[PDB]
Amino acid sequence: GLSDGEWQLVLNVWGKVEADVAGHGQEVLIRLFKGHPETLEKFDKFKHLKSEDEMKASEDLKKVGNRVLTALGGILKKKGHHEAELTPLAQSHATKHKIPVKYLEFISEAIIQVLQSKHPGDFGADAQGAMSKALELFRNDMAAKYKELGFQG
Ligand code: HEM
Repeated sequence: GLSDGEWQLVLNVWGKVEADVAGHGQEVLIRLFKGHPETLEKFDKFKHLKSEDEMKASEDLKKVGNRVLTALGGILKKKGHHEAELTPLAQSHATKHKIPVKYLEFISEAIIQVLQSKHPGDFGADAQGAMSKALELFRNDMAAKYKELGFQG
């Protein structure tokens, strides 16, 4: 759905994230929890945290942040051929976590906001476009495996 040029702009900015996956991960989560507080409710381990300072101090949030961006970089580096990587993820998010597709949308946004903020020189207009389409592709594939797992997304 993305051209090669677009994969290139995606892998270029991912190279900046690769240096600090956990600190990036922790920042995406705080942005999501602040923007859409309803999403904090899905994480048992730290749904009690009320503020940013508490959030920044949680070792658990960081670790989870880490897991989440690690898995995502892995998908992105496949350039669209990520069936094997997405299967396990659709399976736990549709059964265990029960993450609605609107929630994958909010985190997408959150992702784009952090990149914009940290790496504007590696995230111009075209890159922003490419990243949005790559995340859309990911949500569309997630949604297709959720249907099959009988999870109304
Ligand atoms: C970019 C999209 C996401 C990716 C790539 C991702 C990836 C992961 C991975 C790899 C794990 C660990 C193993 C597993 O449980 O599958 C995980 C855990 C989890 N994810 Fe997702 N995730 C994403 C989005 C979300 C969103 C938006 C939510 C809720 C709003 C969510 C809720 C959870 C929860 C509740 C867990 C269990 C965490 C715990 O151990 O306490 N995820 N995620």
